[PDB]
Amino acid sequence: FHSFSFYELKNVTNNFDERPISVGGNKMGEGGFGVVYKGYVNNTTVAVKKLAAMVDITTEELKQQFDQEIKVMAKCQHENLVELLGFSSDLCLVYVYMPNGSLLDRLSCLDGTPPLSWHMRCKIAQGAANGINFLHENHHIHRNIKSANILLDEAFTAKISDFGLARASEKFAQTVMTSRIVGTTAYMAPEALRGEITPKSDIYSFGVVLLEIITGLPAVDEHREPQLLLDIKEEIEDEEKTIEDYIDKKMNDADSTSVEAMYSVASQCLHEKKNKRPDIKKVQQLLQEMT
Ligand SMILES: CC[C@@H]1[C@H](F)C(=O)N[C@@H]1COc1nccc2cc(C(N)=O)c(OC)cc12
Repeated sequence: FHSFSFYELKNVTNNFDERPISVGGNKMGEGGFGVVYKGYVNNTTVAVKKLAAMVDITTEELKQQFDQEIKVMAKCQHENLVELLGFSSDLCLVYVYMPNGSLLDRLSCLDGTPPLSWHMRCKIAQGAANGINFLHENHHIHRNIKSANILLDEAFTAKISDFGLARASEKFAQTVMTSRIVGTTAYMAPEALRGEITPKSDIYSFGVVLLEIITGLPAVDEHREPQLLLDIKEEIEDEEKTIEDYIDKKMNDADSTSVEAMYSVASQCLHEKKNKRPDIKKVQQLLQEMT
């Protein structure tokens, strides 16, 4: 990886211009642990993520995720993984530019982009599953699978991002002692919330992403019934509603059999008991057969 000086990263991002792209600024996105800026360097467009405490998190904790991202990215290069180009040590990571942003942005139709077709959503789901299969074959657990961590290039190819929490070893990691767990709780499996590290947790989180794809709704919304998206599984199983009641209205090309087929996959991924979920290879097979 290339070691960029901090000052030249400041230059190429128009002095880290935090105005949106619309008004001629460089801000592309924001999360709990940083802001992502569009940059121009070496006759190319790049993305620069500058780490910062936007939510409650310490400097030492951010430095750990910075070092972990670089260690994992050095071992993991794949069609369905975002490519790290370099770094600078504030702490900056530099990536290949993804012009179609995150899956979350595109499902919300941010900045008046047109809705994703059913067929495009199926191909993105397949791409993301192939990304997770690479990681699991190479004995990695992502630990932060969500629509904001699925990026889209010129061809709408799915690229998994954010490897700051990724681990190379399985753990039970539960005692009567107080502990600190990091993650996005709206996407997290029961055993993941309690602190267990297993690839079976990545399957559950993928299940939540499949529901976002079907419904076009965010994983959590305070001003909604239900607030958690994964709760609709019970609503449908109790025959109180159907999947048809939750399908994204903005889709016109979603045949019932194909949508029913994807919900069944999502339902299996969202089993409370981790041993009762399909493995990633079974998820790949099922997605391929219905598309
Ligand atoms: C701090 C924000 C977090 C974190 F960055 C992440 O992995 N997911 C979140 C959203 O991030 C992004 N949102 C919109 C657009 C984004 C374009 C790029 C890009 N390479 O062009 C990007 O690269 C990494 C991240 C982008």
